[PDB]
Amino acid sequence: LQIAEKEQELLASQETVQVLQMKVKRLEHLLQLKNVRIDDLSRRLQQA
Amino acid sequence: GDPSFVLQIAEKEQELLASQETVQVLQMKVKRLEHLLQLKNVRIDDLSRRLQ
Repeated sequence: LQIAEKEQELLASQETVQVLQMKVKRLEHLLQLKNVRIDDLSRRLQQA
Repeated sequence: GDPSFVLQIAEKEQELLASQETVQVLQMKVKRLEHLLQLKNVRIDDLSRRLQ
């Protein structure tokens, strides 16, 4: 059907969404890692 | 009869549209997260230089 085609287009999109959601989650972990590096470097600067 | 089918396909097309826009917004969120990361890398390089 028309509906079989529309449901297959949506499934492909819903999986594209799922991978983008995991990429955002990994980017958010990176940012947390970068905040720790900043706090490390900043503390070691206060040792001046 | 056929009006049920007009509505069924309208529903399926609206579910797909919502997904295709969810994709579009996640793509913009990734772009914003990438800008943040670049900003954090510059702060790290600033702080690091000032440590030398």
